[PDB]
Amino acid sequence: PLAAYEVDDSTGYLTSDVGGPIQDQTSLKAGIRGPTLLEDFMFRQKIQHFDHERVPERAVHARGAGAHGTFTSYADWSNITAASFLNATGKQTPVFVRFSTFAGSRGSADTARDVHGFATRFYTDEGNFDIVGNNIPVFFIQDAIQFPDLIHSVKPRPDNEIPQAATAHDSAWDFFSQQPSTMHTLFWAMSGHGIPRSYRHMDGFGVHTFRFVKDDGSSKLIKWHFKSRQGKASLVWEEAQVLSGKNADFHRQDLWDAIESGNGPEWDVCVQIVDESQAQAFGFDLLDPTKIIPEEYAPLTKLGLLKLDRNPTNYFAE
Amino acid sequence: PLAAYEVDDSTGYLTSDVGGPIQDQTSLKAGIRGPTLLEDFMFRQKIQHFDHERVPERAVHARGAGAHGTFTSYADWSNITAASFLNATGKQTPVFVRFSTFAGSRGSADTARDVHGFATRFYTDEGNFDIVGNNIPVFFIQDAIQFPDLIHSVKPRPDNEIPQAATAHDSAWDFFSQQPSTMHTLFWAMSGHGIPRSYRHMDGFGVHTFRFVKDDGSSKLIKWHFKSRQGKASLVWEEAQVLSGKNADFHRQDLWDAIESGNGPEWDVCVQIVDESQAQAFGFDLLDPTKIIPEEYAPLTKLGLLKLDRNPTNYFAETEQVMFQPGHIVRGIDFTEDPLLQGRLFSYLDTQLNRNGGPNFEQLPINMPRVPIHNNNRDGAGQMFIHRNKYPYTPNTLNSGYPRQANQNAGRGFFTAPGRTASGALVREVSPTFNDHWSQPRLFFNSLTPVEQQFLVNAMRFEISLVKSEEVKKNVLTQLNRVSHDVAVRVAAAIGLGAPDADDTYYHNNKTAGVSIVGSGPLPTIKTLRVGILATTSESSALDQAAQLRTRLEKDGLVVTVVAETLREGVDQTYSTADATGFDGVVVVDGAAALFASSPLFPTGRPLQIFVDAYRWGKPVGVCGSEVLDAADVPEDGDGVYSEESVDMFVEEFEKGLATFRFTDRFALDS
Amino acid sequence: PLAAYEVDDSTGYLTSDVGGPIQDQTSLKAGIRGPTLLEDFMFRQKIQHFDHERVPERAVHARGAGAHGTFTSYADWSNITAASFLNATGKQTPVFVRFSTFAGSRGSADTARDVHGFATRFYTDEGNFDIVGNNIPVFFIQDAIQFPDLIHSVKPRPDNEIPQAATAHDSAWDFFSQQPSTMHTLFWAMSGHGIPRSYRHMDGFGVHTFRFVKDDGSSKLIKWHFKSRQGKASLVWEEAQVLSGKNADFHRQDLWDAIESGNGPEWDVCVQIVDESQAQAFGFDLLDPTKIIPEEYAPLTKLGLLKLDRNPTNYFAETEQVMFQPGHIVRGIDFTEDPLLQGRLFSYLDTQLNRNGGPNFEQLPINMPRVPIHNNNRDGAGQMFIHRNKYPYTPNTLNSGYPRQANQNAGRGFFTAPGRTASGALVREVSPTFNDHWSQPRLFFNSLTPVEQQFLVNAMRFEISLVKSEEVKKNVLTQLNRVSHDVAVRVAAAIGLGAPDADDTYYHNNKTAGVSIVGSGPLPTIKTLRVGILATTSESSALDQAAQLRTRLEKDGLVVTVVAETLREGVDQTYSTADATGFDGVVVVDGAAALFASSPLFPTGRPLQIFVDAYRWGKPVGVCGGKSSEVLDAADVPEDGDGVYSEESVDMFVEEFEKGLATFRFTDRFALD
Ligand code: HDD
Ligand code: HDD
Ligand code: HDD
Ligand SMILES: [Ca+2]
Ligand SMILES: [Ca+2]
Ligand SMILES: [Ca+2]
Ligand SMILES: [Ca+2]
Repeated sequence: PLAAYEVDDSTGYLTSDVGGPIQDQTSLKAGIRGPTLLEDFMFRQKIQHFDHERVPERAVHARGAGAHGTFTSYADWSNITAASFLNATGKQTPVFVRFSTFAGSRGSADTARDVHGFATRFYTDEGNFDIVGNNIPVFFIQDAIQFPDLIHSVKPRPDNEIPQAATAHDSAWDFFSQQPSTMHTLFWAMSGHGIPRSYRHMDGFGVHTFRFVKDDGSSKLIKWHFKSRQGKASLVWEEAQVLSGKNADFHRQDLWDAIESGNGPEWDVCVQIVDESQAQAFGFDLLDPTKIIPEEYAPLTKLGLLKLDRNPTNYFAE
Repeated sequence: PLAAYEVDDSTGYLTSDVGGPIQDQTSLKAGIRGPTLLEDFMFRQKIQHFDHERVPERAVHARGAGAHGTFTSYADWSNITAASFLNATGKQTPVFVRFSTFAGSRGSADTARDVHGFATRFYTDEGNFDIVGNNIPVFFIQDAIQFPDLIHSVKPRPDNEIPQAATAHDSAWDFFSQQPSTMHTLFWAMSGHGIPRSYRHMDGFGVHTFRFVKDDGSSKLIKWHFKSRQGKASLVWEEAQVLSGKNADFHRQDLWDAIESGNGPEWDVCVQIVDESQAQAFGFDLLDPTKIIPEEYAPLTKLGLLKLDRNPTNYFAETEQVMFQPGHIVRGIDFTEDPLLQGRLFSYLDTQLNRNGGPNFEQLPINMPRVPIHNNNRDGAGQMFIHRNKYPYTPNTLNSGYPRQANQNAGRGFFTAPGRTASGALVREVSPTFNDHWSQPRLFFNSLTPVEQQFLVNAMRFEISLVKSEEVKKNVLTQLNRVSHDVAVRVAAAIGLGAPDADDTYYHNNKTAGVSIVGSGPLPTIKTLRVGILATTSESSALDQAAQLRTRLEKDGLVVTVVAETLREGVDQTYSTADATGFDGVVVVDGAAALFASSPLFPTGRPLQIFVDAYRWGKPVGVCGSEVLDAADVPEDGDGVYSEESVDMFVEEFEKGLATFRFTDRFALDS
Repeated sequence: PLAAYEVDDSTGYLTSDVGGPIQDQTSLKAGIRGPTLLEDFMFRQKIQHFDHERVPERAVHARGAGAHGTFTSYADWSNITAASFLNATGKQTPVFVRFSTFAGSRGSADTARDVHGFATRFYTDEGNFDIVGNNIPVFFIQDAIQFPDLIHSVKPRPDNEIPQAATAHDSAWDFFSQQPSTMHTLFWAMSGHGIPRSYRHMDGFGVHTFRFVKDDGSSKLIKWHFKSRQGKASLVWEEAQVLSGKNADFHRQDLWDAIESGNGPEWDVCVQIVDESQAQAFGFDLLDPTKIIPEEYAPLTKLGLLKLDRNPTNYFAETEQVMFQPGHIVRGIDFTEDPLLQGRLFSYLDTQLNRNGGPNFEQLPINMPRVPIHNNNRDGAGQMFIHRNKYPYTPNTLNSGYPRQANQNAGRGFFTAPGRTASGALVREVSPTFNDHWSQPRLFFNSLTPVEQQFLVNAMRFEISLVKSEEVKKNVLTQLNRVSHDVAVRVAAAIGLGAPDADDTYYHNNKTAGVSIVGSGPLPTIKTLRVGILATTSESSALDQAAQLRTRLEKDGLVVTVVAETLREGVDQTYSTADATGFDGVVVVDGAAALFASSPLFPTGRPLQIFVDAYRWGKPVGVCGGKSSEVLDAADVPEDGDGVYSEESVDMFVEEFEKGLATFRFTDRFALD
């Protein structure tokens, strides 16, 4: 899929980045027990590269894992959207999905109690389309300007950076109790949805109401739901805690393994669709990201199938 | 110490970074249910800051914690070094220390099995001096150019980034078995030194040989040893694994708490001093960073006291941003031709460009010296100075020749030790003097106690059983067998391979003092150690028992946690949150016996699990007030098991057990 | 001012950045003729710093210069604005100003034909307030999203990066002719405003309509005008070209020198103030940044005095690192729905990440406010603060609800003008109120003097004749013709095409005051102006004459350069380094007549060339001593010419000459169509 960018090192002699053959195992020295020379460009190029390997971790969702796959549309959905990747029965579009926790830094445990990310890229024939979602269909806060307040409160206390990957401290609960919009997501995070059994055993939600827009300009309001075909399952807390120590990589390993064994996970990509005129028809505001539309009021339409079936080649690059 | 840079926000109205009062709770919208406006500068300034909060983590030692303190010189050391911070009895120099693991990213657990960093900055009156050390005195490799090979092999496999913070995978053991220089550090890491009980219960080492240089130009060779005054202690592996889940912040929390309670950790800062002529006199090469000098050949000299007694105010600003360099050297110290050291000097200057994003990293408060800076460095992103000198070149007349050159005879300049010399071809060759990779690993192993040796074998059994490649596993056995046949036999047994035939080239029976943990006697202090008292709210007698135990234990500086089903006055923690990993000793109060015989308030069996976990992990355990001990299957006649009606008799016994710290008779030995 | 951050190196021994004393003159080597060692940290720290000295130049206005100063309010302006720096008679606020060209990179010439920047920071007691203005009151385009298009077309062609600092190429005029909104600014840039005599002799404008907002919430619409107290003056093009070679630093030197000599430049900070209800009352839309309000409709109110009087200590730290934003706004001021202004607000915050390489650019000394900062911004690369508040989130109880929210009713908060409103579809559409691109360019042109109109026509003739594409040139003539048929005809004559037939839809005869340079009368002061006295060492009488003139002229605050073949006491520079571009007026002492009639000491004919150039460029020129005919005749300058002086009397000469310096340019020396 990214085959054109791949670099093969299964044969050949070591070179610099500019294709000059070199060695990289002993420094150049003035004598056999002597000081290392500044003119050793072999040493410096390799070590400079190493010194600069790291990049800033994501500001949130720093801990996560990804895979390639394919989306397949079940129908021509022109009746509800102009979107090209949905415009034909059987039409296939490559995807890349990253899953994650939320609070922890990039080496923290998969099985922390947290909100989880579920971010999907569709490389469509009319441009890249991302749905940047979570495993929980509502968010803590009602205005983006409050995002750093939330995140500051949930992340470790900033004098000592304790505790890692956890809401179980004064600041997070101070914020929750002072900012009551948080109640809905908090309840989700305190349920089993906070400790899913695997990325494969959770759903994905766009959270926000979006619009589907036809070529004639008419629009309808939608919510994205990615419904797991593996079922929904969770850990118990006292198991999660031990797991975080015994295998911090549990979720990424579970995903890697399922894909390698030919059991790549699948979701049904669904939307709830309602009219513009129903924005306040359900006893709340569809602009409010802390609310769900109960399925009794609006059923899921299944748009197509998302399957992940290919692991990355280089984790960092991809 | 950094007070000049502090910002107080305990009062006042919210402002922008340019002092304009604002709000930050609602976006500006076109109508009350409308879209957000581009002209909302309050939103964009706040969210832009947040968007850019993170900086790259350190390439290694990414997981760490720091503290401020003071170094105090014991003497005037002018007779061995010109170093100003060592030039008078009682002379004090502020320090900042960062401790760390090695392999893991930010957020990974403190109690991974790893090498640990112990990096110390002395803000001396003649410049910042850094000693960038580890808790293990030797390093894996013999040439800096191999560092990215070592690190790639030890860090997660790069297709899937698994596993985190662990050498327990094919690539690490492939490298170890192909690069036998790694044997000595590997044996250390597989010992209890890989899982210290805290930062405070480990030593620090400079690893390399450095030079002490006098004002008269003469030099001697030295090793730095920071010797803990809290004593040395370790976890056991099966405890550490659980701890990594239950509290990833265990070490940083232990350090923070010790300092906050007036129990700041101390080390004696020591050196071995030997003559230049003794570079090759001890059966190995002093330039070789995989070798120690046995203390039998060269005793330690105590130079002064290092104490940490002040926690940082902002972790990111101070701990995350502290940028250590072995290039931060002062007059009176010099480098050696250790090819590992040599290359570090390049690396630590370059790498801060990555972390800081620009060349003015030394201007961050935590990096600033405590004396005036006079040089012709200029410009660069993030330039914080306004330089008055508008002729920043040498030689000049238009600034009257300032700044003036400093050197051996002027301005207390740094100078390269003048006796130093180089001779021969310009070579990319390894000295044959480096070629013995096995003797000292065997020396180390020999110096551990029988049960210590078992722990090390068992760590290797654990890790090597997880290596998938049969050929790698065989290659590992080949190397271990060159250190010790018996080690190779015992680890081979766990992995269903045959050990190769004994190969006695490097076998011997010698021992060296000071490397064993379990052999180093009882801890010299038990202050800060954690006692969990397991009690119940269902009996008032239980709480009285716990309260009375608390009073007597806290007198002696122990941190006491009373556990019960629910919180109330006198109870610190619920059974739901309690774990044996959180305690150094565990006491059950007689009155709570029924609990150890179901509840919606904690997981089934939790109270007895704590007690049983603690026992099996080697901790002092007891009942104060045989019923409990039976249910636990813990023998009343066990060393480190206590059973007393009287609180005073119990405590007096139990505190002896806390000093012993681990009862190693509880662990099975091979054959 | 920024004294707290200053570093003194007038004494002491060289140290590293961490205070360890070192040397920095010889590398550490393995032997006296051997290789350099990696362990040489003295080498590496010094060279690393050097390697990383440079930062990205500004995306536009890369070429500029700055100074510190003070603003003094003339009144309590509470009646029109809540702004604290304007709230009392005599209230003083420190300022920093950077002036600039527009298109050129760093190291391009000050005296390119260009728009010029005039960016002012007020370090107010209620936060930093920036007015990021230009010397031309209108801009090329009507929507911020078009900025990169404008800038791409005006900057050098991207295959070979030619030409530098010039709109004189195809791509620029392709854009101008296809985007007629550009006409107004174009006409300005093609006038003398495109080549100002100095930063001190130009005005500053905010360009956009902004709002003044009172503490009661009512608002009015305003334009900022910074009016020079030095007078308005320009170079001529043929002079500016040579100057760009002889002294690329002319404007920055001019400004530096004026400040050092106690002649710091001043502006009256003014506004036009009109009602919200007049947004569309003046025959165009006040949201449209390509329009002026003619001052006949809305006169200037003088708010206070801006004076620049202190040069920077370190250019890079202060001038290069200053990071202006229109988003640096204070209570009492608000934005309008100017779609150009609207986008700027995003751009200036984002672009500082590129220049600074990180998010903490407001912590640079030149960027810091002069009041306490209280907020929950944290971390980021280059973080210079150590925050004590360990609960940086709102709402909190754990820091007792601090910091507190500031707004209209509490803590003197910024607030959006509450009368402000929006209505209608969410559209990517241009208001039809914006569609007249030609009438105001015509108004501007009408308001110039005849010779001034000729200068503008000639700048257009110069530039358009360098446009290679025939179709672009035709398209340019089309747009010019919609402003003025006469302009189209006259520019067309130079390039060998026909003008299109007159198209009178936007023609008119209206004029407006205060936009003309050559019409704005003699300069109000001649202090700082430069007089070159051409003398000779061959006659001791010539130097005596030069000395008498110097004394008389310096008394009146002129900067006097005595020029001769070689330096000595009394002579400031040699003919070799001297040029007419270096002077506002040129005097020959008649004792030096023989020079004007070969030397290894200067290029052939240099002395006469300086006098001839000065005359042809419109400057006051003269011969002092009584014998003028040999100099004047060699220069083909008529004794009876305006701005040509010939007196024996030193006193009489100076009195006359100084009136010529105030007149500044003698425009009778230029041919009209
Ligand atoms: C205004 C700030 C802010 C707000 C209100 C949101 N986040 Fe976000 N989110 C970010 C700021 C952002 C970010 C800081 O911009 C991140 C961090 C790394 C990145 O690329 O974007 C991001 C990361 C990001 C990731 C990781 C993507 C990946 O795997 O690389 C996911 C899945 C989400 N977020 C999901 C959401 C959901 C479902 C939201 C609520 C509906 C949400 N975020 C609110
Ligand atoms: C040529 C590469 C090189 C080699 C041979 C070494 N290291 Fe290193 N070390 C680095 C390159 C590196 C680095 C990548 O440059 C780091 C990462 C972040 C930094 O600031 O320096 C660093 C990090 C660093 C830290 C963390 C400092 C802190 O707390 O901020 C410690 C304690 C050490 N190392 C100690 C050692 C010891 C005792 C070594 C063997 C004697 C050693 N390193 C070999
Ligand atoms: C949306 C893009 C864009 C638009 C429409 C404008 N500019 Fe701008 N301007 C920038 C994009 C920007 C910038 C790229 O963001 C700069 C470059 C460096 C910086 O700090 O901001 C800038 C530089 C900047 C400077 C230099 C500031 C300094 O001295 O450091 C001045 C004086 C102006 N511009 C003035 C204006 C005027 C009076 C405008 C029309 C009314 C204008 N700009 C429109
Ligand atoms: Ca907290
Ligand atoms: Ca591996
Ligand atoms: Ca062109
Ligand atoms: Ca950068």
